[PDB]
Amino acid sequence: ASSTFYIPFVNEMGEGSLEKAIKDLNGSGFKNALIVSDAFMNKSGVVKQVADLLKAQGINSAVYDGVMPNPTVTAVLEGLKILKDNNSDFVISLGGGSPHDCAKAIALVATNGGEVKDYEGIDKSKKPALPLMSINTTAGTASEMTRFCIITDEVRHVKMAIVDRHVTPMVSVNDPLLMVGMPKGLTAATGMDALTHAFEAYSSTAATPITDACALKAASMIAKNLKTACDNGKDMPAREAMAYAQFLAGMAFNNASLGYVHAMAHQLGGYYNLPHGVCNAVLLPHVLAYNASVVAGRLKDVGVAMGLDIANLGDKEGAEATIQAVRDLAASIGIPANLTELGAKKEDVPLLADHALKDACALTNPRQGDQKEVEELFLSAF
Amino acid sequence: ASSTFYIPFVNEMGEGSLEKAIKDLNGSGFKNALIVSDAFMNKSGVVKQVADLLKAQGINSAVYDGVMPNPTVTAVLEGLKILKDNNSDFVISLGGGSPHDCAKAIALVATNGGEVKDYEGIDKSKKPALPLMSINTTAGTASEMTRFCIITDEVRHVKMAIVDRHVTPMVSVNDPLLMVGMPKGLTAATGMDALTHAFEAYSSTAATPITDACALKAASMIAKNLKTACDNGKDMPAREAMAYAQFLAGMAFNNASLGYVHAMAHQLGGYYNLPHGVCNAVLLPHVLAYNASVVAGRLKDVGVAMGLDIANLGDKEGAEATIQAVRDLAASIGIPANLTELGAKKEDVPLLADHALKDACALTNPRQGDQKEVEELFLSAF
Ligand SMILES: [Fe+2]
Ligand SMILES: [Fe+2]
Repeated sequence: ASSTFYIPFVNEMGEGSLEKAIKDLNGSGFKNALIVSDAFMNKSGVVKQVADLLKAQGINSAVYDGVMPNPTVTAVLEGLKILKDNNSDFVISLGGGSPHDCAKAIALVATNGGEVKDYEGIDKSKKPALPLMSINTTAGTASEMTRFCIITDEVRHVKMAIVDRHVTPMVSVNDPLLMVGMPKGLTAATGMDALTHAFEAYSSTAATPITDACALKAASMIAKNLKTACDNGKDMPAREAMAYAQFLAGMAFNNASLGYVHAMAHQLGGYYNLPHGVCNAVLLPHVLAYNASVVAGRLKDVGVAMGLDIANLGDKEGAEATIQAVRDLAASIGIPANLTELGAKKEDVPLLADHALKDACALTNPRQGDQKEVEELFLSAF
Repeated sequence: ASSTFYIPFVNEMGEGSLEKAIKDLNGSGFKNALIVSDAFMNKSGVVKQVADLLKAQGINSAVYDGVMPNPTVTAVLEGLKILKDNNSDFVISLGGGSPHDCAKAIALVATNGGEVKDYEGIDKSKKPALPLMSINTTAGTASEMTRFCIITDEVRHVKMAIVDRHVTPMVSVNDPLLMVGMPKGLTAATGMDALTHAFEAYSSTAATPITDACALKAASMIAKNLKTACDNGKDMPAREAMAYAQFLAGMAFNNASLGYVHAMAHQLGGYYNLPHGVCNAVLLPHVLAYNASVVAGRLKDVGVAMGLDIANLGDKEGAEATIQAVRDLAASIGIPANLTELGAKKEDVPLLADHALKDACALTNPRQGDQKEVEELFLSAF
């Protein structure tokens, strides 16, 4: 089957990539940047940092730090208000996945005029988004390079997936210098989110030789660095490795798509308002076991990439040994042991599974189940 | 580690990607396309095929089939005039490397300045190029996705290099259906060129975890499919694999750069007027032996990727086995035995070695040598 590989045409990486990306704006014509970010990014001073570097280049900026996890239409609308009142001609997301998603929606609407909901689906926008630069500060999401934009309707209580090549940032930035500050908990969660992207992309029915290569490289680098990055966030080599790893994982899932881990995790997070990262982290092992009955061999490929001594094992054993390795890694970095700790409730599963099967990510899972299998899958995670 | 990954926003691949790509143009606003290609692409009907698919989407087109192997400035001027008389609002390159570079220049000068020279260098253009779609028909160049643009101006007899993020095509197309027609010699030469890209990019001092991942995957796929595509150009799986492989090789060298193989090959190709791919092919094994003194370990990684049973060998021994594997491959697909057969004269070595060291690709070769060492390298290649 034919395929399509989406990605920003310019992707800056490594220590110093931030200064470089900002200096390249010289002669771009941009004068007013709308910086979309987290309250935590503005408090630590990262927002000022970017604002100042922009200044030195003669570029002004307005800040909207009202972005919280699970970006909503309200947040998008607020950012659009600031953009309007400042006539921002450029958008810069700063932070983790939430900021990137919110920025993409703001940028798309700014040029397409209408409502977020109108663009839910595949390539619904008629025109390119307002130019957008995405500066990533967590090592697991890759939203700074995907053509995905997921915004939550707070009123209806619904998550809308915008799959549009127009939301692909014009420039992505992955400077590990901005990731050093990630506390151990965040490092572990976003790291597992990235590992999840690798696993799901490699297991996807839309996998291609390119996504395969990226996903495996991501898994390998994660197995080699995540634990290190968690034990000591000052280890620059580890931070940089995780930055390339999460990007490679995005190169894979942005194009092969995901599976049941995210189909489900999107529900737990968007219902209990839990962190995207940790939800996938706790669900991963259980979904892999569920899929092992269909992609045992490929799961073994990932384990080998991860350095596991399973090359001489049959696929079943190799797969089970891989899953066990994921469980061990998760424990070693303190991921919560189950959905019970996450604060999930068995009474909500019937609805969680119901929405899970309707999530855009479910279509590519290797093993397709019914409203009753997904419910039982969920229950097995508590 | 302070790197930049360049690549088109959209890359269509696989059987039928050409039609999918043109179809996505419906409602794009483009009305007049400029199709840049060779004389043999226009005669064989491939141009018409594209022009008709464009008509179905309400897009008219004009054609410029004057592109000669090794793009020239006169060519860029010729295509530029055609664009003027038809008031073209976007460009489409059709063919191998030559058509792509010509189109890139045409599209860049069409919205920026008037002379090609004005853009020689890095990021010289101040404005984006006129929208460009590059449809690749050979399996080894990757010009449809690089930010490189090389144009030879007969006057000074100099090949100007335009390294600009703006010459990166807006959309790349790799449909193996348009590659089935590649005769044996061409698939072998372009195939070996892609292998060289993987080897040089993996050996490059500018390599990153991303380019490494793409390079190894490219070498792996080529090792498993090149011979088959040469023995049976009708085998779609083989052609499909080579399309993906040559793209991956591009994802790698466009970002990590190359080495002494191309530095040297570019001299033979110019100071003898020989095909790019074949010069690289014959040279490759020799340069690898030379670089082995510094990157033995990495050469072994490529050999393992290529499916060689050398995992239990030392790096020095693995590299030699990999180098021998390259020699065996080249021979099995009809690549000349040495420079003597290419029509090169030993008395030209001093001159060839001097310009090789002056080549831009020389800077990233893992082993740096002087005039003497290079002259010797060349001679040992006879
Ligand atoms: Fe995720
Ligand atoms: Fe080449």
